[PDB]
Amino acid sequence: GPAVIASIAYMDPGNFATNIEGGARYGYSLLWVILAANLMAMVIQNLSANLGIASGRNLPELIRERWPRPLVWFYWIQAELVAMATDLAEFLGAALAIQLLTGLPMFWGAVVTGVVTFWLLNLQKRGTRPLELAVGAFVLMIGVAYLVQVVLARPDLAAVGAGFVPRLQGPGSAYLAVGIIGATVAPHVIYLHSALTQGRIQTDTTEEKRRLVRLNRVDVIAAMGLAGLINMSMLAVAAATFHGKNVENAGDLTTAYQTLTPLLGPAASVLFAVALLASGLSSSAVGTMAGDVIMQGFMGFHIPLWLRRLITMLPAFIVILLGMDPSSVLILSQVILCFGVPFALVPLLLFTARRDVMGALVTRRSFTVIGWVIAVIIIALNGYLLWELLGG
Ligand SMILES: CCCCCCCC/C=C/CCCCCCCC(=O)OC[C@H](O)CO
Ligand SMILES: CCCCCCCC/C=C/CCCCCCCC(=O)OC[C@H](O)CO
Ligand SMILES: CCCCCCCC/C=C\CCCCCCCC(=O)OC[C@H](O)CO
Ligand SMILES: CCCCCCCC/C=C\CCCCCCCC(=O)OC[C@H](O)CO
Ligand SMILES: CCCCCCCC/C=C\CCCCCCCC(=O)OC[C@H](O)CO
Ligand SMILES: CCCCCCCC/C=C\CCCCCCCC(=O)OC[C@H](O)CO
Ligand SMILES: CCCCCCCC/C=C\CCCCCCCC(=O)OC[C@H](O)CO
Ligand SMILES: CCCCCCCC/C=C\CCCCCCCC(=O)OC[C@H](O)CO
Ligand SMILES: CCCCCCCC/C=C\CCCCCCCC(=O)OC[C@H](O)CO
Ligand SMILES: [Cl-]
Ligand SMILES: [Cl-]
Ligand SMILES: [Mn+2]
Ligand SMILES: [Mn+2]
Repeated sequence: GPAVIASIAYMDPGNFATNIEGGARYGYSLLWVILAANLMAMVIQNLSANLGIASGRNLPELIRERWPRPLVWFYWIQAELVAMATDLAEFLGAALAIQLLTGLPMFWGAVVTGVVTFWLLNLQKRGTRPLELAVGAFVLMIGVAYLVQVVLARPDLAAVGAGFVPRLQGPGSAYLAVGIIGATVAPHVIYLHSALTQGRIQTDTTEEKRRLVRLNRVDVIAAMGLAGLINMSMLAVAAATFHGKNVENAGDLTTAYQTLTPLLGPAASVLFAVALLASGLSSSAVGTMAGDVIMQGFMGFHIPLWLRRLITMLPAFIVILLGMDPSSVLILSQVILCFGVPFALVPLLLFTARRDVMGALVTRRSFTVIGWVIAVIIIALNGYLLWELLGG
């Protein structure tokens, strides 16, 4: 199912870190963030998909051919920082799941992750098909587990209802709300989702274009709606499990399995870690593939795929060697990703409103306004958080 495959692709280790920590530390009060970020991602990914259908090119390619060279260089560098921050959460989340399963130190967990990710890149498309379905089964069923657990946990519905009213409770809640937006509105997909759509036309004609826009819109919203229900459920179960109970290391990903213990029993620790590992390995390989496509779109050339894989591993090993907490840096990476969202939105909103780019598929003037409002909101939230990190 198209809703199933995309919800699994969007459930990266960054979502696990932000949902568990969000519910455990702030209860249900951040449910409106997940709902809002999911609705924003619906509009943004629809524009990114409609850009590839109408133009036949991805967003990095259109920037390379239309904007002045120094601006293309700056946009390539910031998209490369998005690449490292995206891979940092996924590569480390897999290494963390290795520790949750085997007990190896985080350094060796990254070594095992590095060997698997290096080997996973050499595989062809026909060899990874059973693996893409395998990782999907693990992540999907864990998502359904939280959907069932959010009912069985009997959440305080008075607190659940109030959590959908936007309330930012200081700087700490703004830090985690920004991380949830970055974990939902993935800037790496903003550049990439155009490349998945480019060429999806069977044969060039306006009729086929409006057909694929119709199909993509239904599939994206259905998947996002499912991913949003799972994310809200995982945060709500984390709130019912830890919030207010003063549990040692609550919100951390090493104790997140306790959210599914009343449903899974002794299997909650293995099933959660296996899902965290599968979510980390698949998203780290896809992101590495996407980063290479993004560089070719911006610069017309790329570095060897093994070299890109080696460079993205360096921040993960350094964080491990520094003794930093894995769950905390996963959240930090999503916060940095949220600062890359407005940079990706500006060319997206500008290109999807041009006839020489979209042809007959120019975005409705209303949705262009909504897209700019989303950009101003995320800029304000990123500015609101970055303000209190300097004092205010
Ligand atoms: C591929 C799927 C199967 C997974 C197998 C990975 C394949 C590559 C393993 C390389 C060595 C990593 C194995 C662990 C490192 C060996 C040394 C070790 O175990 O060290 C433990 C000690 O506690 C530390 O001080
Ligand atoms: C917090 C902010 C609230 C967010 C509000 C949520 C609105 C729900 C929108 C869902 C998908 C929107 C799809 C928009 C598709 C626009 C396509 C268009 O305008 O036509 C162009 C042509 O069809 C091809 O490019
Ligand atoms: C935090 C976001 C990412 C941080 C990014 C920081 C670096 C910005 C990139 C290049 C410097 C400005 C462009 C100059 C280098 C591009 C070479 C070029 O094509 O143009 C040269 C000159 O600027 C023609 O006027
Ligand atoms: C299109 C049909 C209407 C959409 C159906 C939902 C009804 C609420 C309206 C918009 C949702 C977003 C706004 C809801 C949040 C209240 C307004 C707000 O943002 O302020 C926050 C809070 O009230 C400060 O204390
Ligand atoms: C491509 C990005 C565009 C570049 C443009 C701006 C870049 C700034 C990025 C991140 C600043 C935020 C750093 C967050 C560091 C906060 C450390 C922390 O742990 O915060 C704790 C929180 O206050 C309670 O838990
Ligand atoms: C068909 C295959 C289906 C079965 C496959 C999954 C079954 C998992 C079985 C044993 C869990 C091994 C872990 C030992 C018990 C863990 C329960 C627990 O309390 O967790 C402690 C935690 O590891 C401390 O941090
Ligand atoms: C991160 C700072 C710079 C890191 C860079 C130094 C690390 C090199 C060490 C081991 C990798 C060696 C991999 C060898 C792969 C062989 C592929 C080859 O033949 O190289 C030609 C070209 O790279 C493609 O065709
Ligand atoms: C704190 C609140 C934010 C503070 C920071 C302010 C940033 C505001 C960003 C966008 C405003 C609306 C911009 C709408 C631009 C529309 C441009 C357009 O439609 O086409 C013109 C294009 O430049 C032809 O090449
Ligand atoms: C890198 C991606 C993000 C770019 C980062 C841009 C940072 C600065 C932009 C906007 C400032 C944020 C404005 C926050 C809104 C609060 C300011 C305000 O209006 O104060 C309220 C009232 O005036 C007092 O009583
Ligand atoms: Cl242009
Ligand atoms: Cl409460
Ligand atoms: Mn994500
Ligand atoms: Mn930890």
